[PDB]
Amino acid sequence: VYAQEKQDFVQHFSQIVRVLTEHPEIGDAIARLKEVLEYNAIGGKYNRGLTVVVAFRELVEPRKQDADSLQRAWTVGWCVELLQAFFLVADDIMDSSLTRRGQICWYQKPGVGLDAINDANLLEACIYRLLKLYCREQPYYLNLIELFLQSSYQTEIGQTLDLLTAPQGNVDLVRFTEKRYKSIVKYKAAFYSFYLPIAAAMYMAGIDGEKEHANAKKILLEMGEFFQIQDDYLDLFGDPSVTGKIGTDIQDNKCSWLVVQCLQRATPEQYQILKENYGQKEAEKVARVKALYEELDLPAVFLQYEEDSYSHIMALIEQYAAPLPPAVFLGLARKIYK
Amino acid sequence: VYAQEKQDFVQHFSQIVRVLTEHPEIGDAIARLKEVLEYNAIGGKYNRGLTVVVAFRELVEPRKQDADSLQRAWTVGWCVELLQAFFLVADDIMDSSLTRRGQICWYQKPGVGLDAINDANLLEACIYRLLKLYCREQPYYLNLIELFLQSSYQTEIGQTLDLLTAPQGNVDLVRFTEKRYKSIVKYKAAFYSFYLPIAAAMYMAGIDGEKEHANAKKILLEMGEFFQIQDDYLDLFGDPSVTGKIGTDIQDNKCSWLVVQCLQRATPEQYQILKENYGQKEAEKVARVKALYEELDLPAVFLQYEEDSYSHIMALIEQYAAPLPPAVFLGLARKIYK
Ligand SMILES: O=P(O)(O)C(O)(Cn1ccnc1)P(=O)(O)O
Ligand SMILES: O=P(O)(O)C(O)(Cn1ccnc1)P(=O)(O)O
Ligand SMILES: [Mg+2]
Ligand SMILES: [Mg+2]
Ligand SMILES: [Mg+2]
Ligand SMILES: [Mg+2]
Ligand SMILES: [Mg+2]
Ligand SMILES: [Mg+2]
Repeated sequence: VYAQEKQDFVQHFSQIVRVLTEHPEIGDAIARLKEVLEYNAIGGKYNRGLTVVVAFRELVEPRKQDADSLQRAWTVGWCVELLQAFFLVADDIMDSSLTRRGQICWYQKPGVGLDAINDANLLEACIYRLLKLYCREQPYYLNLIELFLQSSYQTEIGQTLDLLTAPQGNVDLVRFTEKRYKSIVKYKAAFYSFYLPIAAAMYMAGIDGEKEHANAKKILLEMGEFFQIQDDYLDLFGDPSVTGKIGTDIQDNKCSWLVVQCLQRATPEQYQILKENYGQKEAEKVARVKALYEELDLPAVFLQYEEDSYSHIMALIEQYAAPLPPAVFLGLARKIYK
Repeated sequence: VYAQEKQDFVQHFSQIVRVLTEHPEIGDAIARLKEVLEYNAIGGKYNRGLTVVVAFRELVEPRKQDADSLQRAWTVGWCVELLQAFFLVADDIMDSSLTRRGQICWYQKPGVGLDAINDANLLEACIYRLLKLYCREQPYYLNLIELFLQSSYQTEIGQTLDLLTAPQGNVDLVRFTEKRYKSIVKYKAAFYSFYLPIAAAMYMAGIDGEKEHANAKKILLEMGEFFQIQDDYLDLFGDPSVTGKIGTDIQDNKCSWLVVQCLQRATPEQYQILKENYGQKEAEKVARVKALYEELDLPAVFLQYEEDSYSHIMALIEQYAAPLPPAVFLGLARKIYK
């Protein structure tokens, strides 16, 4: 029955596009912006954006949840979707990806190519444009600007670490450690994916306390780590008709949770098979790596990890949710661990 | 004797790098950030960054120009250099450029490639990192954040217009009009190049009035337009040992001031020579376009335009400089029209 809360959020995208596309000299650039927005911020699950709206309603007194306050909540929710769209458009280029959300990657579109770099930058610019148009006169205005900027910097540090640990055509198996893996996922996914939308609803509700944001981070950073580990598992073992994207981690020589777990269980012979076949474009070599992972029962190791993680996150909710409603984190835990 | 004001600004870059590179888990990403900063924000003329410092000293009472206020002025000056570095790293990729500031473009460096997209994003992130570390407790903090964000959005709209008017392998001569040209340069260069550093010094001096910023824009936007027209002229007729970069406008099918002026003077036969030779990679075809421009006396047309522009900008300074010191704009006019 949660498809209704989604439907309302999706319906507000038309308003977001209209407001951002409203100078006859910039008309052609405005039309390109509309195309970028429609192609990239639509076709997703909108869970990150929806988390702003859902948490806003659960943290703000209903008497203060007026039409304009709710409008501001939907807008900031769409700002989170725009931040994600900015990072994914650029990430698809850098990871040489083919598809995203059941369609070809925006940069792979004939006539787009590397112009997608500027398109990604425009998506980022739209966030601060919406924050100014809707939240400029709000006491949480600077809190939100700083939150989106800090989330961007943390994601970009994470992306730097992801790209450095994955050099094209260079055997970096020794660098694929558990400590290295935890550092990457913390920065590249955990902050913008779960802390950002909840923290935004918190600042909008007047919850600006350092300790409250610290406690919320304790739960959400661990949820973010799980989500990235699940993303790494699905890169190879997920159904592309469900994920909407084709995996590239093995070909891209990425420090995937799968390769880290492989190296913790591989014999010296299995290690050599991995060394000779990892980080290469040949379909035959990728297939050999997948066979190795299946031989080492990594899908069963992931299933066990998912159960241990769920139990750990629920224990963190019991420890750190107060004084916030547990439903804020429980709703998020249900969607991610389904 | 103005080389001394430059030397001091350059000496402060070591502090900027140290502060931005100071978590052992992010160590490798921090080392990559230092490399990106050193490669891209050094080797330039630093005129945009220096304009912050010079205008700060000319707008703030010397009694308020303490060591910490001056430190904040140098930092915001380096923030302007970082914004420019962010845009140029991404612009070199999208324009398929070879060199910048006498060295190969960062993305052309072996082992960098499209990872430069994230490097460019990190340079942008460093701006807001420095603004928070040095200007967070200042009354102009939000004014500066909004100024850098708005300057980014205007530049990105300009870049969109530049890339749309220049499609790869598509004859777009009819689109190369004077109105189209003025629209592109206004957004892609004029705002971040001259309005941004002066407006920053103004906000730092407590000059936040809408009319004062409007009047300053009247002069600086026209200075920005001239600088972009000069950039277009130098793309083909400039000495690469002086400019530090190799021209790509003809090959890239750009709506250059040169091609716009060509079309205003070309006969139907000269138009066909331009049509058959513009926007193509062949050295022979680029050479034919350059011969056409030289035949149509475009270098003499530019020299005349430079004189008319200088006189127009000085007339704008007389009309709109007050109540600011004219030296603020005169110093900038001397550096650009030299
Ligand atoms: O595996 P990635 O980290 O590249 C990914 O999760 C994207 N991403 C990029 C930064 N954080 C997440 P996706 O698999 O969607 O391509
Ligand atoms: O000619 P462009 O507009 O690409 C240039 O001026 C860069 N640029 C990009 C946006 N504004 C200016 P450069 O000749 O340095 O490559
Ligand atoms: Mg990816
Ligand atoms: Mg990636
Ligand atoms: Mg992935
Ligand atoms: Mg260029
Ligand atoms: Mg360009
Ligand atoms: Mg140029």
